[PDB]
Amino acid sequence: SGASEFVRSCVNFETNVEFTDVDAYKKTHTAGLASTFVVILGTHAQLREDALKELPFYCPAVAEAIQRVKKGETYAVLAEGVKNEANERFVRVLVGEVPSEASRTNCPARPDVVASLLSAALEEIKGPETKVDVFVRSTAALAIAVAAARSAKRNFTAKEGLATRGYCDNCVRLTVVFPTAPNPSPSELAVVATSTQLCQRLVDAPTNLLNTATFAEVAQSYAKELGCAVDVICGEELRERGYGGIYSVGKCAVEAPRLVTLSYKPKDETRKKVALVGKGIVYDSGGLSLKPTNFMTGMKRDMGGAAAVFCGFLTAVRLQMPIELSCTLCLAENAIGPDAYRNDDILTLKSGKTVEVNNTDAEGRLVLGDGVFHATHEISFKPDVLVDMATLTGAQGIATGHRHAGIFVNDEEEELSFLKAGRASGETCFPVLYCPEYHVTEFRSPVADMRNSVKQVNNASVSCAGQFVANHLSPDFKGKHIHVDMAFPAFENDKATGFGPALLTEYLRNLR
Amino acid sequence: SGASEFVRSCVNFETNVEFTDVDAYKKTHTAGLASTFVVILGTHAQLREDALKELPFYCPAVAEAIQRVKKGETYAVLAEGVKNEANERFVRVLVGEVPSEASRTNCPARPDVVASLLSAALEEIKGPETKVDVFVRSTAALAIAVAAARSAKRNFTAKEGLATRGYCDNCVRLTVVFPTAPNPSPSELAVVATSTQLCQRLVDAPTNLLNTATFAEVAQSYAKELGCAVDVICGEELRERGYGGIYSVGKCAVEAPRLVTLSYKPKDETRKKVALVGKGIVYDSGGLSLKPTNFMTGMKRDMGGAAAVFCGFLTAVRLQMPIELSCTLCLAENAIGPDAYRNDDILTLKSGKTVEVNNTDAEGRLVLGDGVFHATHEISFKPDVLVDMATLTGAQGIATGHRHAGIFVNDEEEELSFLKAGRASGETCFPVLYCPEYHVTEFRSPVADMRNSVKQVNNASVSCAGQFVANHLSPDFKGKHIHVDMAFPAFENDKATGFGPALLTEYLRNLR
Amino acid sequence: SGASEFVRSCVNFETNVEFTDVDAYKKTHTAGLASTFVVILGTHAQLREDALKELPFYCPAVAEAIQRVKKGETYAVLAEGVKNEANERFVRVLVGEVPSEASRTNCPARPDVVASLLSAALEEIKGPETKVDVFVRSTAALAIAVAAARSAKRNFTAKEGLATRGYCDNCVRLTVVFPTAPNPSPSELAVVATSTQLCQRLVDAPTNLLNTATFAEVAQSYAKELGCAVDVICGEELRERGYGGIYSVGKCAVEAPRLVTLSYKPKDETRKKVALVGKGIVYDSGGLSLKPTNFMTGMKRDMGGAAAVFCGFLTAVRLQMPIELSCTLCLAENAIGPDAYRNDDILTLKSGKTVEVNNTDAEGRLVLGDGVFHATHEISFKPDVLVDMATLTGAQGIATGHRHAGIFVNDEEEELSFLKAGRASGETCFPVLYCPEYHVTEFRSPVADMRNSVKQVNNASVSCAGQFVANHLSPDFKGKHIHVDMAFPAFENDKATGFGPALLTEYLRNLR
Amino acid sequence: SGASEFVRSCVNFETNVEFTDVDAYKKTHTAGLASTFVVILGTHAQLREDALKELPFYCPAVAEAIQRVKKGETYAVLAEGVKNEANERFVRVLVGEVPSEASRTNCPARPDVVASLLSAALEEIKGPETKVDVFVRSTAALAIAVAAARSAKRNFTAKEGLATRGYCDNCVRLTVVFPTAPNPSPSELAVVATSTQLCQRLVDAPTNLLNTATFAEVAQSYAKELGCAVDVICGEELRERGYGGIYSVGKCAVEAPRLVTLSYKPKDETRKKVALVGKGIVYDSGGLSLKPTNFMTGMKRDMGGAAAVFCGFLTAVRLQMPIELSCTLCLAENAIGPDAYRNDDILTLKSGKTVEVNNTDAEGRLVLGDGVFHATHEISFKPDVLVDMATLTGAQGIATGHRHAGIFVNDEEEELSFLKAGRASGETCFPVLYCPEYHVTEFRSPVADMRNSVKQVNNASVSCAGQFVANHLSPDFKGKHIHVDMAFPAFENDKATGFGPALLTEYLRNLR
Repeated sequence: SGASEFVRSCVNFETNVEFTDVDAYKKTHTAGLASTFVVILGTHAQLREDALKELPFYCPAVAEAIQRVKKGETYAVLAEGVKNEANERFVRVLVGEVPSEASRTNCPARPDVVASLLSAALEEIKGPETKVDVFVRSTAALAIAVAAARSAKRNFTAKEGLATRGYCDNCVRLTVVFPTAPNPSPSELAVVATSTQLCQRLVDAPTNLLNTATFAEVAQSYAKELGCAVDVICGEELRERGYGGIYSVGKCAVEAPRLVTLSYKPKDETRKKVALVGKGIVYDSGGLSLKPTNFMTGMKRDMGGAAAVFCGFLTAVRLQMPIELSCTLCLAENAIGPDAYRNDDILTLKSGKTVEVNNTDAEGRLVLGDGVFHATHEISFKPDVLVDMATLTGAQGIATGHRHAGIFVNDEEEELSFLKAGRASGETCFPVLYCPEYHVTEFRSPVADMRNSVKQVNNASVSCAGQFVANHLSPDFKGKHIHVDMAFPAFENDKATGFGPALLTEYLRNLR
Repeated sequence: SGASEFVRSCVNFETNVEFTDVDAYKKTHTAGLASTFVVILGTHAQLREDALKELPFYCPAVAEAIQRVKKGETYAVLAEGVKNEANERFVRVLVGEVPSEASRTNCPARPDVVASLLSAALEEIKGPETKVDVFVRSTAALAIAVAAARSAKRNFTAKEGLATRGYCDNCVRLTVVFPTAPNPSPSELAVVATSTQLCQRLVDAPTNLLNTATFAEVAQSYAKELGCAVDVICGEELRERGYGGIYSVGKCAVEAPRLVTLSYKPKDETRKKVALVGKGIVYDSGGLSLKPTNFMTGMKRDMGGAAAVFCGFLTAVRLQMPIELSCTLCLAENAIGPDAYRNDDILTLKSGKTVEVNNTDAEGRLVLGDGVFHATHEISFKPDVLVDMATLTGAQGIATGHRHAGIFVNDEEEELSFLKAGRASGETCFPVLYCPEYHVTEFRSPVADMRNSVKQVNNASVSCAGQFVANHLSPDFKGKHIHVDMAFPAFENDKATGFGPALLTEYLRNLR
Repeated sequence: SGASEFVRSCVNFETNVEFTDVDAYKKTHTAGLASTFVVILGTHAQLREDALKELPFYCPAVAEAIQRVKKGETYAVLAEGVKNEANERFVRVLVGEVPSEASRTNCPARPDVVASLLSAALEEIKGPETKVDVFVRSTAALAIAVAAARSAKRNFTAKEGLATRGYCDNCVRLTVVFPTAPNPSPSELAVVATSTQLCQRLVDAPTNLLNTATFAEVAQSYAKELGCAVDVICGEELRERGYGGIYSVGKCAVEAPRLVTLSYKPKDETRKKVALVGKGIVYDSGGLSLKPTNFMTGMKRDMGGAAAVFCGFLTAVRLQMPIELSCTLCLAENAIGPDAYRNDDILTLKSGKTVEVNNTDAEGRLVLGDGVFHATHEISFKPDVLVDMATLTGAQGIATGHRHAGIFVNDEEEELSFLKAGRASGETCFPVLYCPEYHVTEFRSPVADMRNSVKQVNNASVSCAGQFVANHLSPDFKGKHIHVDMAFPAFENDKATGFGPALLTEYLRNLR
Repeated sequence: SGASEFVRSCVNFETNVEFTDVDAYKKTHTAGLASTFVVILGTHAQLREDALKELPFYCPAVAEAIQRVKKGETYAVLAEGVKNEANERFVRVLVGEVPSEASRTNCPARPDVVASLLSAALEEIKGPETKVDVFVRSTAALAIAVAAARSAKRNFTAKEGLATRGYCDNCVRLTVVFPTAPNPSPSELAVVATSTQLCQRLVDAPTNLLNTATFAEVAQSYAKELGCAVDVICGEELRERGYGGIYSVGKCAVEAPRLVTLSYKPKDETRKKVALVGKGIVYDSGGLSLKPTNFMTGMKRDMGGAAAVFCGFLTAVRLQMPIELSCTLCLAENAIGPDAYRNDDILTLKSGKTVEVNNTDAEGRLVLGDGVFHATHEISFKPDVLVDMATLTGAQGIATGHRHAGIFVNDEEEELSFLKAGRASGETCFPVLYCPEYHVTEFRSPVADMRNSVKQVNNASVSCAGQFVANHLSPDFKGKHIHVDMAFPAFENDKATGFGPALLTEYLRNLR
C-alpha cells in the first residue's frame, strides 16, 4: 500500500521544471516578475554582459552582487523596486558564478557547478509549490536541463509523513530561462528532465518499495501507455528456459527475479537498431560473500543501470526517435539464506557457458550475461549496437572517479561518439582499457568455462567485469558493444543524481 | 520439551537463600552450628571486633585465620571443638576480608568483593542441597542479599544431564546471618534474591530454550499468578498495528516478535506512576550487518534489559509497592535470511516517524523505540517516569566500564536519585552525557526522518543510542526519562550477574 | 628560519577582536556605521525585540531577513539607506539565528552555533584588515568572546607565502558589540580572546615549526615579559634527575624532551594555590606501537593540553588573578627509531614507581605522571588543586563526544564547580567515572609496580588513563585533582578550536 | 665492495643479444646452423608459410612440431640431419606459436607472448655463453628486440657466488633472426636491447647495492663516457636551495637525497626540446606511514621511473637523436626514524608552494614535484614536452592493469602519439582521466596550499597523483605534459621487465 502509492507516483510521473527564454518571458509576464525568488547563473564573463542590465530583476543590489560574487559560490540579495505579481516589496535574488574552465574530458558548460549552486539556492525554499525562476546564461540546453531537473527537490523522500503525498516534497515549481529559444526545444527538455527525475527517484527508493515485482510493474504500465511491446520471464520460467545466471542470483529472494524486455519500432524510417541492457539488482546483500555494513549501505542503488536504460528508452519513445529499440531490465535481489547460490556452485548461463562462482558478490555481471545474450540471440531483431549499463564496481571510482562513468567499448569510433554524448549531456564518461586478450585469463576455472570474479584484483578490474559480460554475447553478434560502469556517478552527496538517461538520449539522438 | 522443562523451572522459581541474624541464629540453633561449612565475611575492622569471639564457630584456628587473611582474599581452616548438628569433628570455616575503601560512585559495602569471595568459597561445595551459613558483618542488607543470591550457584546450567533436574545444580542451601535484624526484612530480601537469580537464569539461558514465545509464556504465567493484566501484540498484529520497528527487526526469525505488556494497580494509594520498557532481543545475529564470531558470542544476553524490567516488576508486585506500574517487554530475534530487514529499508515506527536503516545491528533501539511510544501513548495511564533498560552497546564498556551501567537521563534530580539507588543496591550506575542538541545530528537522513546508527562512532555513542529512543517518545510525554545501558554489568567471568532488578527495586521503593 | 619566524609570531601575538556595546558604539561612531560588513546574531526571541529596530544597520531589508532566517542558519542582505562612514550605497548585513534550546550540560548561550554562524559569515571576507562589526544579543560575554576569537580567521596558515607574514591571514578586524557594557570588561575579553587564538595557533602549527625547543623558547620569552619565574629541565638532566617517564618517551626524538615550569606569585595576598600540568607531545608517531596513517594525522595536536595550560596561565597573569600558580609543560616528541623506549622496557618515574611499558602509544600519561609528581613534590609551594590537561584518548570521543572534554575528578564539589566553569566559558566538560578501586586493576604488572596501558580496552578507559596519572601524585598531596581529556574538543572541522584556556580562566576566576 | 662491483657492472654493461636476418645468416654461416639450440617463433599463418621450409633448421620433425603446437605454447623436438657447425647428430629446436589476435590498445606483434615463449625456451639452457638462434617471423623489429632482451637471462642475480662475476648469469648468447633486414638496424636494436637490460638490472638490484649514491655514481660515469653535462644537487644543498619536497622525503636515510640532471645537445641543429623526469625512490619503507610487509616487498623497484628515463636518455644519446634532452633523476630513500618527515609537517617545495603531508607514503609525487619544477624553471632550456615517469600507485594496476602503464596527459594529440609509441615498442600504455578541475579538490588543506594524499581513495586516484605533480610545474611552462605510472608494467613473474626506455625511445624517435 506504501508500495502501490510509490507505483502510482512512478507511473504518472511529471516533472516540476519548465523551459523558456528571456524574450518569451518578457512577452508573457507583463505584470512584472512572475516569481519572488530568482536565481541567476552564469560565468564571470556572462554575468558582466550588458544584456543582464535589461533583465526584469536587475537593480543596483543585483549589480553589486555580480561585482562581489566569487567563483563556485552564490551571493544572495534582496532586490527592491522590482515589480512582481505577488506585489512583495522585495524579491529574493541569488547570483551564482560558474567557472569557465573545463577540461577536454568535461562538459564545457560545467553543469556540475550549475547543479550544486542551484541546489544550495533551493534549500531556502520550504513552502509548497513555490515559483522559482532560474535565469541561465549558458545555451548548452540539454546539460542545463539535466542539472536543473536533478537539483529541483523532486527526490524520493519519506520524511514527515510524505509517504501519503507521493514520497515527494513538492516545494519547488521551477522555470529555467535561457538567453534565447533553446535547442532542443522546451518540450524536449521537459521530457528529458522528467526522465532524469524519475531515474533519480527509482534509484533512491528503498527496496521495501522498489523490488523486482514493483519495478516490473512500473515497466509494464509504461509499456501499455507508450504502445510498446513487453515481455517478462519470471522466476521458475527463468530456470526452465536456461537463464541460470539471473535465476541463480535471484532465487533466494522473497520477490522472484525477472527479465523484462520492452520493444519500440518507430512509425518512420529506422536509421539504426539498438539494444539496451541494464543491471537491476534491487538490493545487494552480497549473498554468501556478505558485504560489511559500510559497503552494504547505498546498495538499493545496485539497480541504477536498469533505471538508466529504462528512462533512456522512455525518453526515446516519447521523442519518437527513428531507432528500433529493445530495453532489457535484469531484475533480481541478491539475498542470503539456505537457497542462496554458493561460492563453488556451477551455473549454466543462457549462453550455454558454465560459470564457477568464486564470489557471490560479483552478481551483476551474471545477470547482465543473461541479459546481453537475450538481447543478441532471443529477441526479434539483430542490434547494431548493444549498450549495457551497471552500477557494479567500487573500483570504478578508483579508475575513473566520481563524475565519469567508466566505459569499456569494443570500437574506437563508437567510444568517441559515446564520449561526445557524455560531454553534451553533462553525464560524462571516460574509457577503461579494452584488451580482451589480457582480461580473459583473469577468469580461468579448473572445472568450468570461467569463474565470475578476477584472480587478481590489481589488473584492470573494471575492464575485466566488462569482459565477463562480453563473454556471454551471442557468438554471431558482430556489432558494437558499449559497457558502462556508473557506480559513483549515480549518486552525489549521498543522493541519487539520475545519471544515465540523458547520456543515452544524447548518444541515440546523434546516431545515423 | 527441554523448553517446557525450562519454562516450568522459571514459572515456579524459588531462591536457595534465606536471611537471619546472629541472635535469632543463637535462639534457634541450640544443637550447635546448623551447618559444617561456614563463611565469615567482613572488613579488617569488622573482623577484629570482640563480637566475633562469641559467634558459634569461633575458635583458635579461626582467630589465627582472621590475623593472617589478606584483603580481597579468603583464608580457609578446619575448626575443631565446634559442636554441630552433623556431629563432625571439624567444621570448615572460610574467612574473607572485604576492602573498606569505596569511591563516591561505588557501594560502600563493596558487594563486588563479597560476591567474588563467596563465589570462590562455594566452589568447594559439590554435594546436593548442602547447608552453608554465611555470617556477614556488613549491615547493608540489600546489597548483601544481591551479592549472595548471584553467588549461590543457582545459575543456568546443562552440564551432566542437569536438563532433567531443572537446568540447575542444586548444590547449596544458603543462610546469610547479619549482625542484627536486617532492614529490609528477611522475607523482602528473599523476594529480591529470587528476582536476581531468576534474572540471572533468564539471561544465560540459550536461545533454543529462551526465545520470544517461551519468554512471553513465562510472563503470561507470572501475570496469572500475581493477578496482573497482560497484553501481547504478536507477529502480524505488530505490522498491521504500525509497530514497524519491532516487527521489522523480528520478522525473519522462526519465532515471531511480540510486545508483552504487564500492568499492576496497587490496592492502596498510588504515590507515583512508572513505566518500564526492556530490550528483549532473545538472540542477536546482527542481521545483514552480521557480527564476527567473537562479538556474536554472549548475544543470548541481548534480552538482559527485558529480564531486568520483568524481574524488577515482579519484585515490586510481590512487595505490594504503592506505585502504578507497566512493564513492556520488547521481544524479538534479530535473524538473518531472505525476509531480513535491510540496510536501506525505511521503517515506519509506531511514533509515525520514518527510519532509514543504515545498520541492522543497531536493532535494540528500534524495538525500544516502539516500546517507549507504546508506554507513553498506547497504555491506560500516563507515567511520570519512564525507564528503558537495554544491553546494547559495546561502547557502554568503554564509557562507564564493566560494573557501572551507563545512564542517559533527562532530569538531574532523578538521575541523582537513580544513582543513589544503584549505590544502595550495589548494582551501580554512572551518567553519560545528556545533550540532545548534539546527539540528534548524528542521525541525519537524506530520505527519512532519521537513520538508526550514528554517522560518527567517536561522538558520545552511548548517549546517541539513548537519544534515538527518546526521539520516539510520545510528543505529549513531559515526564522523566531514564535510559539504562547495562551491556557489561549483566555478566561477570562469562556468567550472568542478574543485574537490574534490585537497582529498579531500590529506585522504586524510594519514590514519593 | 621559518621556526624563528613562528616563534616571533607567538611571542608578540595580539588579537584581532575588540569588544564594546551598543551605547558606546553610538557615542563613538557619529558618522553612522563604522564598517560596511555587519553580522547580527541572536535567538528568534532576541531578534524580534523592539530594541533591534534602533540599531544603526536596521532597515526594511534587515527586517525581512529576520522574518525569513532559519534556526542555525544565516540570511544575507544588502541594506540600503544605512548611514555609514564610507558612505557606501549598500551595507552587507548577515543575520544569524541562534537556537534557544540548551541542555543542562551545555552553555545556554550556545556559542557552538554563534561560532559556526560567524565562521560562515566571515568566509565572504578576503581583503586585508577588513572591518567587521558583530552585534550580538547574548550577554554571556565570556562565551561569546571565545566563540568570536576562535572564528576570526587568525588561524595558523602557510598558504600563499604567509610564512613571511607571521603564518597568519590578516583578513578580518573584528568588533563585537553587546547590548550593554559587558562583564567581564572589554579589556579582559581581549586578553581572553588573545589566549584562545594563541592556543589555536600553537595547536595547528606543524611540528617542523613547533617542537620541544621552540615551544620551550616561547614559554621562556613570555616568562621574561610577564615577570614570571621559569625553570627548564632538559634532556640528559631529566634522566639524571630520575624523570624516567618523560625522558624515556622523548629520548629518541631529534629535539630533547623538557619539563618547563612557570611560576606566578600575585601582588595581593591570596590563600588560593593552583598547579596546572599539561601534556606537551609535540608529535606522536606512536613510537614502536606505530599508529596507522589515518590515526597519525592531526597528531601535531597532541600538545593541546600544554597549550591550554600555558594559555590559561598567561591569561591569569595578565589579568593579575589573586591565585598563586604553577604551570608545568611536559614537552616531548614520541619518535620511532633505535633508542625508542620499548614495549616491555621498565621505566622508573620520578614518583619512584616502576612502569612496565605494554604500549608506547600510551605515552602522554607517562609524561604527565612525571609532571604531576613534579607539581606536587618538587616545586616551591603546595597546591590545593591540581589540574592536568591532555589530548590523549580516541576513546574520549566515544565517551563524552566532540564538544565535551571528559573530566576525571577526585571530589564531587570541585567537579561541579569545574563543570559550571565549562558551561559559562562555553568550553564544556562532562564527568567520566571516578572509581580508582576498579581502575587500578587494569594496570597489573607481573614485573613492575604497574603497566601503562589497560588490559581491557572496554572498561572505562578514559577514567583508567586519569587513574594512571593519579598513581604518580606525591603521597602527601591531599588536595583536589582534576584530569581533563580534551582530545576532540581541541578541533572542529579539522581546525584547532583553541579549547582550554577560557575553561581554566573561568574556573580560576571563580575560586572561593 | 659488492656495491663498487655492481657499479662497475652497470658502467660497462653490454648486451648478450645480436640481430640479423635470414639472408645475411645464410651468406655468413655456410657450414650450416651456427648453434645447436634453435627457437622459431611466429603465428599459425606465419609458421605454415612456404618460406619456413627453406630455413636451415627445417626438417620433418620440425614440420610435425608446427602442425601440433598449440597457441601460446612451445613444442620441442630434436631435429636430425640438419647441417650445423658443431656437426652434432641432433639440433634442439623449439617452435612457439604466437597468437595473431591483438586489440587496438595492444602491440599487434604480441611481444608479451614472444617474451614468455622465449623465456620458457631458455630455461633449458644452463651452460656458459651458449649460442642460441631465435628465428622470428614478425617484422616488428623494435618490439621484438625488447622482448628478446628482457627474456635473455641477463637479469640481476646474486645466486651461487655470482656477486664476483658481475651479478649476472652469463648462460645465453642470443641471435635474433628476422625474415628481412630489420628496421631499425641491427646496431640500433643492440643499443635498445642494452638499455632494456640495464634498466631491468637497475630495477631488481637490491637497495644495499643500488642506493642514491651508487645510482648517482652510475649516472656520472655514463655522463663522462657519453660527453654529457651532469649536475648533482646533494643533501644539505637541496634544503638550502629550497628543494623541500625531495629533501624532506630523503633526509632520514643513510645516503643523502640527490637531484641528478644530465643534458644532451645534438651535433645537428634541432627544434625539438624534451625534458625527462624520473621518480628515483631507491627504497620505500613508507616512512612513518609504514607499509605492511606484503606491500613493502618489491619496493626496491620504486626507482623504476628513474631507471626508465636514465636508460631512455642513454639510448637517445648513443643513437645521436636530433633532440635536445634533459634527464632529471629524483633520487631519495624513504626511510623511517627520528628525522623522518611527518604526517602533518608542512614542506615548501621549490615551486614555492606549501604542502601539508597527510601521508608519508605518497612520497614519489613530492620528489617529482621538485624534479618537474627544476626541469621547467632551473635548467638551460625550455622544453616543449615534459615526461615524468614513476612507479607510484598500487591503484595503477586496478585502473590500467599489469601490462599498460597509466598515462595522465594534458594534450589529446600528444597522448595519442605516446600511445602509438607504446604499441610500436610493445611497452603499452593507456590513458587515465585528465580533468584537473576535479582532481585539485582532493588535495584541499586547511593550513597549506595543498595536501599530498587524496581525501577520497575512490576518486580517480592515479589521475590525482599526476595532478599533484602538475601543480608544481613552472607557471610559465605552456608545453605538453605526459605523466606515466608504470608500477606493475615494471615487473612480471616477480622479475623486472626493463619497461620504459623503449617506450621513450620510440616516442622520441617519432617527434615531428
